[PDB]
Amino acid sequence: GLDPVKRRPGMYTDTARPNHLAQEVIDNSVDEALAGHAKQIEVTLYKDGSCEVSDDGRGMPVDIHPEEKIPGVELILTRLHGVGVSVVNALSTKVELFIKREGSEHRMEFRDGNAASKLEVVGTVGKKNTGTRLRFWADPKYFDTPKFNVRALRHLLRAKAVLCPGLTVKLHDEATGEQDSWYFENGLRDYLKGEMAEHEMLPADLFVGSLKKDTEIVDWAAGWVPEGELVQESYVNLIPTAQHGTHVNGLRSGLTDALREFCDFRNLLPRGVKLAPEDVWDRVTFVLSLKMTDPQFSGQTKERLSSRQAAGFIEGAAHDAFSLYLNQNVEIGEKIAQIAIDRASAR
Ligand SMILES: CO[C@@H]1[C@@H](OC(N)=O)[C@@H](O)[C@H](Oc2ccc3c(O)c(NC(=O)c4ccc(O)c(CC=C(C)C)c4)c(=O)oc3c2C)OC1(C)C
Repeated sequence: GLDPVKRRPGMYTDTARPNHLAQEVIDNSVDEALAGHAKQIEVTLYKDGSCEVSDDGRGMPVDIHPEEKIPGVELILTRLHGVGVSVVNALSTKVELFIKREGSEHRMEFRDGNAASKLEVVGTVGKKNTGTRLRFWADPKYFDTPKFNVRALRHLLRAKAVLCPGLTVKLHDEATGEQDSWYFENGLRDYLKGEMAEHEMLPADLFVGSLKKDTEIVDWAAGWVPEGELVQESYVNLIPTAQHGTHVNGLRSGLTDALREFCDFRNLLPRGVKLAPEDVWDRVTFVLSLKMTDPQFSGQTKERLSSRQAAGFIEGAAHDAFSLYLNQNVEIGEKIAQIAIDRASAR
């Protein structure tokens, strides 16, 4: 039942505004992209206060539950991250979805969380034309305001394109008429490269790496920027960790050890000078994406990754990869080392 959600909405979403509800719907479309089924996601914010999310994924199954004898889509919508789309339906005066699947376009409507129609066959489409679109009308009585924080949504949607290479994410704000489109073929590297295009850095095209250990998967892009504002973003299962944490500590620790060993072999350290992790990390710009099973968060807001396992995993990945890179790019390596050494010497 959805009654519990209606009684205490604050326990299932952020009642400040409907942004979180939109996130839930967006996440479901992103899963299709992460699974390699969707390549396009469009979000529309309407003047009537509703929000729609459309994707070209497989589309929600349009079959009937043998026991419940009702559409599988109905069970999903009638029965913070990963709370489920049912929460969106429960806190909306109306929800309308269109599903393109198996050569047909289907429609279903809900009102105040209850089915307001049957699963209707409303169109015929090509076999390859599939996807889901869900539009919801948040019930203002549950939120301080029905208005969306568009800026926060822009940042979040861009992250999806960054974290899922090849995915095109669009946003359309009907109130203003403003449109946005994000796409990053390479993912992390293209995004970081574009965000730092105004400053000179080492490597010029960044230092990239990745490692998969059957459950743990890490991806990163980093560079040293002598002058300029640094971009520093980390994620765990697509969840942004504003306070970074154990995964970032691993990256930092691993790049530091590689650089220190490099300075040792090349004998670049001035008399009595030793590199401290802060010397190496001070001018670093990066984007880090970790994927692990059941991550644990710490901090007064759970915006920091606490999983100790993640530290050792990434440290080993960054250590081995950066050592390899430095040893095959000596000049670039010595310039990076010098940036860190200049800090150490300046102390
Ligand atoms: C809110 O629905 C979300 C989806 O939302 C979006 N935007 O696509 C998406 O996040 C994901 O969608 C899935 C998740 C799993 C399968 C999946 O396992 C499929 N393969 C099947 O063989 C299948 C075919 C019919 C059927 O009733 C079921 C069981 C239904 C499930 C597991 C939801 C599975 C399939 O064709 O489509 C799938 C789809 C579209 O999971 C949902 C349904 C909770």
